[PDB]
Amino acid sequence: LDGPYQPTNFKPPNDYWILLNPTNQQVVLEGTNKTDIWVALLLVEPNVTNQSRQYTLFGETKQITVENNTNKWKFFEMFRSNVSAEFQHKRTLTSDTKLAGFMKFYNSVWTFHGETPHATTDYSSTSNLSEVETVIHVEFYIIPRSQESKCSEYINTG
Repeated sequence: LDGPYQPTNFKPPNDYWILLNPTNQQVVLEGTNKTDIWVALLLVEPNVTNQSRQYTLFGETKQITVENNTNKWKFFEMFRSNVSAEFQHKRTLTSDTKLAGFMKFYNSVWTFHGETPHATTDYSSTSNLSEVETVIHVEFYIIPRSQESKCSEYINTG
């Protein structure tokens, strides 16, 4: 397993999973190509009553309503496709492992969503994948797409 790597700001290589390993960071990852994709993964701890929380995404202060009725951690995948748009809550990963994933592949950004141990991948399309850069606020590992079955096993079982 390649890593752990320290939090960083870099352009992740195509066709590799970034496996994200937070402790208590509220913003786990911010990725954008500054044109048609913004992705932020927010971490919401177990047993959080419906409330507004403040997050700094891409240098902008945002108020985002969160809730987590479960004993699992939730990664909220916040998305927009235009610099002037509000973020939408696109997907959730509900996790007992506290691991999330991010990959640039096939003109798309890929993430895991759903509830462990049945979390699966889905994508957001981009016209400029090569310019997607990520601020990663957590320890992480790198896994080639060839070994996605191992990435899925980590996401779902730790």
